[PDB]
Amino acid sequence: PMFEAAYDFPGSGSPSELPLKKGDVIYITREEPSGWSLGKLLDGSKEGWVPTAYMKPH
Repeated sequence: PMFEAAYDFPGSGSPSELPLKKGDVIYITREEPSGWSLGKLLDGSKEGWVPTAYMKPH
């Protein structure tokens, strides 16, 4: 399903993370027991880890 970022997430921890601005709608495919979710931009141009807690239903 699709989810929208509720908070900015610069994603500076690693290159495997997906930077988001508040307002960005993305696909989420998996939510992990680490507290991280795997997201993908709607145009398929990038994917990466985002904090599950930042993402609200869209």
